[PDB]
Amino acid sequence: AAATSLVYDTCYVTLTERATTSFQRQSFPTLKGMGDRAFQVVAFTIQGVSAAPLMYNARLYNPGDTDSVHATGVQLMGTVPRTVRLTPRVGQNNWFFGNTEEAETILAIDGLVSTKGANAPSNTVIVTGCFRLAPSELQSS
Amino acid sequence: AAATSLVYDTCYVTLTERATTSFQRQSFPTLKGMGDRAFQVVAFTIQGVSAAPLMYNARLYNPGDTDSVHATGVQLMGTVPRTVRLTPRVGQNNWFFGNTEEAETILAIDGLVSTKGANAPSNTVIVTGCFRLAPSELQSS
Amino acid sequence: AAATSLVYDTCYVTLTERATTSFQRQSFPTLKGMGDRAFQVVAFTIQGVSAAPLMYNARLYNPGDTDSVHATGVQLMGTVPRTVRLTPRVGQNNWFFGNTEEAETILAIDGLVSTKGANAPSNTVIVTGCFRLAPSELQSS
Amino acid sequence: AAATSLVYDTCYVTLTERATTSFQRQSFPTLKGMGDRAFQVVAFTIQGVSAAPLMYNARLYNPGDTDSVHATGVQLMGTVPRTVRLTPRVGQNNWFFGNTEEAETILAIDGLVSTKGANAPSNTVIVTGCFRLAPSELQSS
Amino acid sequence: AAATSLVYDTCYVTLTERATTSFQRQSFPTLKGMGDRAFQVVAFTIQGVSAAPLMYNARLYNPGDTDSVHATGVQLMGTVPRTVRLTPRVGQNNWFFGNTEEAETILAIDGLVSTKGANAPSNTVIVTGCFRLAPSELQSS
Amino acid sequence: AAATSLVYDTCYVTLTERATTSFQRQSFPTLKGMGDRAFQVVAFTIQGVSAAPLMYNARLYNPGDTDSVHATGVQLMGTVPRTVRLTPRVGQNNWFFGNTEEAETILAIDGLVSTKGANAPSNTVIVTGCFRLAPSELQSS
Amino acid sequence: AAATSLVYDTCYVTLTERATTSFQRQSFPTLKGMGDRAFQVVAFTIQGVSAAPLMYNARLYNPGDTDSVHATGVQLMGTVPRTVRLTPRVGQNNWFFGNTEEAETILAIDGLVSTKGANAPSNTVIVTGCFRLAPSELQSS
Amino acid sequence: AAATSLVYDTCYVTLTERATTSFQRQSFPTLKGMGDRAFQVVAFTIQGVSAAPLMYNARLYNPGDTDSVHATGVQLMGTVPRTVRLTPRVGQNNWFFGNTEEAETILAIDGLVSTKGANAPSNTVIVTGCFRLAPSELQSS
Repeated sequence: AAATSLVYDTCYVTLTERATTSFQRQSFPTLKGMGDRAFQVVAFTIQGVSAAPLMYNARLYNPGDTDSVHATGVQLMGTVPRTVRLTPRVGQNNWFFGNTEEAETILAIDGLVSTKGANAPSNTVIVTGCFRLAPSELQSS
Repeated sequence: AAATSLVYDTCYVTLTERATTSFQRQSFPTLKGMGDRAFQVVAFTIQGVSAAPLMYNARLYNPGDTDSVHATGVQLMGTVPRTVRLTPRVGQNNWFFGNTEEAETILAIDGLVSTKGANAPSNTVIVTGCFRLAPSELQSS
Repeated sequence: AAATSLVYDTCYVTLTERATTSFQRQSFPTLKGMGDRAFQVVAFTIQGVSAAPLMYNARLYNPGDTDSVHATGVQLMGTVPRTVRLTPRVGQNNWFFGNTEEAETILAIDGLVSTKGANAPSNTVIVTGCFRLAPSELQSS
Repeated sequence: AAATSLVYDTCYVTLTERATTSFQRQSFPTLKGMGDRAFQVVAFTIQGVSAAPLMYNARLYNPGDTDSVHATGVQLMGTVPRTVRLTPRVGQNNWFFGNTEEAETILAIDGLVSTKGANAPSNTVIVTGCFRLAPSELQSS
Repeated sequence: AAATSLVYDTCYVTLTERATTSFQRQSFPTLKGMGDRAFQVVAFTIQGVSAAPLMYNARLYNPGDTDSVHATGVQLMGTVPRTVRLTPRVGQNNWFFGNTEEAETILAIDGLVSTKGANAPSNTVIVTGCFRLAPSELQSS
Repeated sequence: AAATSLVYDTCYVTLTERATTSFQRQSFPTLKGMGDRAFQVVAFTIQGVSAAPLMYNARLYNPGDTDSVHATGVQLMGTVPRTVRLTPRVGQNNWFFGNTEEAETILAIDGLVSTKGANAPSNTVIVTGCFRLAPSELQSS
Repeated sequence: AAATSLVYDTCYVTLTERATTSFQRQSFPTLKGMGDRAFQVVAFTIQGVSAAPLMYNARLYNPGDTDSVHATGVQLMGTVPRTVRLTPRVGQNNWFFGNTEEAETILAIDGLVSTKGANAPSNTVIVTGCFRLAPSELQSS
Repeated sequence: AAATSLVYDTCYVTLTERATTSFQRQSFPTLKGMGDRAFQVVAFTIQGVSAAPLMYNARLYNPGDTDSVHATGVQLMGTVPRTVRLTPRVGQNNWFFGNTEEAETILAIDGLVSTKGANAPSNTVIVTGCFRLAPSELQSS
């Protein structure tokens, strides 16, 4: 098969009170490492855990798009860890090119708390990304 | 059968903020006791529990290896206890000899917290090891 | 059938930092009440709950034995209650006689915390015992 | 399973004219090594060989028993090696504790020759023991 | 089979008003005869007959036990003979050694009459014992 | 069943050049012990072993018989042990009474060597006897 | 699954008259890029083409091995392209670590011509490597 | 098939009282002959015979290992010849290279006698080795 190399990477972070957190090409070790490659993503590992009531939403972004077209949906947490997977279907699948941009926004998560202007309980969310990579350009003498 | 003696031992510990914790030959009562024997391990009992959001990864090490080749994978906790088993397959199975070294690193667990430079909530993880032992050299007059 | 009377009793307690807790003949209302009877135990109801990470082990003791021969095994807790049953099989079944001893140690639980010299979170464990009793000696005129 | 560690050890010796030979806790490397542990035995490997007519009997001893209750039975030898296995059934199974006694007699073999006061031909008998061990007491902080 | 010799013996006696009657090693011809042997019992033949209303209870005793753990149960009689068999199951089966004690109490029967301080009608009870014997130690030159 | 007690005993000895060896009531521990009992035998365990070429024949004797009527048959030995069983059928079964005779000849073995007037190589033969015993006369007040 | 990222890379080269050509960690774009990672290889794509009669042999090397233990076997070419795959089986599978060595020899190909000291016809061979990679160490705060 | 040449060789020797006997690359004609080749072994032919009681144990050694990880197990002999085969399974299979070392220890046998400091009866043991050989490096012009 003319099948290419496939990849899996994980990342972990803390949410915040009034902000969205961006996972860029550079947030994923393997992808960020090369700095000049074409990649695409198919599915996601998302595990969450909150010390106290807290919500999150992982908006996925398509290449060259002003705004996101897909929603993980608002989630809660609690002690027990909660896992949600987000997989795009044909058409929400366009290719990303982070070779020309030092900074690009793939996927990100806005946080959220019900009580107005109140700080988010200590919590940790870990998201793992499954990427498909186009062949490393073999150097052509 | 020329089958040898098999063994099971348990151990419990607390994680830390910026550190990896090593379980050496001496961390397991039965194994550590003899001080001069050849052993091998097949499977593991790993139970975890955190008072608040906390992560762990149990890297397994092969004999005479500079770096580990296998990953339990990043985990979360929460109140409820979480159990993960790590079993090596052929080739990740080499034999250990702690007879010549007072200190040897079998398996260990790095801890981890999402929030930069923040201390790990009180938590306890207990790992149980299933070891296979070569016959006690019968003294030969 | 020459079947005798069978009994069921429950008891609840708190663990401690550096200590084992003994459940004696007198810890069980029905058994302790008579003060002069022969009893035997077959199975156990053990429910646990910890406010924060904490471990326990219920060692079972056989009659006229210096040391215990069976292990419930190290356990964790968390909010959700955890239940473990310990049932002895032939040979771990010998009869107890608390008639001649004011104090006798049937079963007990050592507590345990991972962090060196740290106090146990508030927690409550309840153990229920299923006992078999020999006939009340009918008074013989 | 709450299954414990199981063990296998071998030992070899020469018989004598008017004497019984005792295999104590210390006769078995693994068992003798710890010096403070509870063990039990289930089955035995017994191979024999005599340069000339000679008999043996392996009496098995139960814990805290003045005299043995089971008999391998008188055996002969000859060149060809002869193997007999002795396995106790429920009730002949009590647990041994060699932790408090430096010297304890588990199993032993009296030798025997038909001709009055005549020395035993050169011969070697090897007995292998299959032991079940209770968990190494995990140190409890 | 390494099967040993098995034995059957019978004995007969009269009950009494305020007393228990003990059947010791010496109460059974075959067993009492040797005076230095290890025996065990499996089942019993117990036939009774009373000239007038009278009760009996055959308590069975285990080796090295302060008190009995099993009860034939209170019985009546009448003219017709009544037979009851008492067979111990695993655990109520321990071995007896009457070699070191001139007097040892195996099984016994307390008598009993309903009417306070009244004498027992003339009556005869016969109990037969089925014993298992360990091999006669073959003299070892 | 009105079934009586059955018994099993073993004995070992050395053969000789020009002689027959007699196993009398007193040669069997259990039987010899009582000194006043009626017994009968059904089958035999006969194991042999010779350091060098040697023959044996176990003639069985019936009660009150001048001469034996049955023949084990001439046997050889060699290193490997050889076992032969001799079981009498109806009519070769008469009962023995050693109560009135201090010395009585049950079964015996003549030895034998091919070379005229030459001594028998060192060798040991062990014969085990299976006896049926009539009830111990219960003492009759 | 705890399945890791897998990779595929291709490379092309010219053979020589009296020499072996080494493909090191740095010969494969993806692998060479990171410069500090653990990888393993399972199967190979090897296509060859010679302008005139020429032979090649791809010896595979195991980690920390003085000499190669496996042989693609001598091959010929001709115009038509010839493809051979080399896949190691358990035991020829050890892991490679090129993190500590700038230069390491994975696999290589010696060339070969039948005619003594004659130059190799112009020819091109392309080998593609299928590698398995251990997770990128997630940075642990 | 790219199948290589396989080999079979035999060797015979005498044991000793207090010593282990080493079979090195040079102990096997075919293997020793080349002096510069890579070989591996799969199974063994081991026949033994002792004039009098004697024991042996064939410990197998893996490449670049301080100590052996597998045990043939203690054996007896006697006149009749006894044969035991030792075959390593994946992981106990590493390759040997005796090309760089004049002397290397593959497999060896310690002898053994039950009676303290007593000499071993005359005896002969013959071991046959089944080896797998990597291709003879075809000279490459």
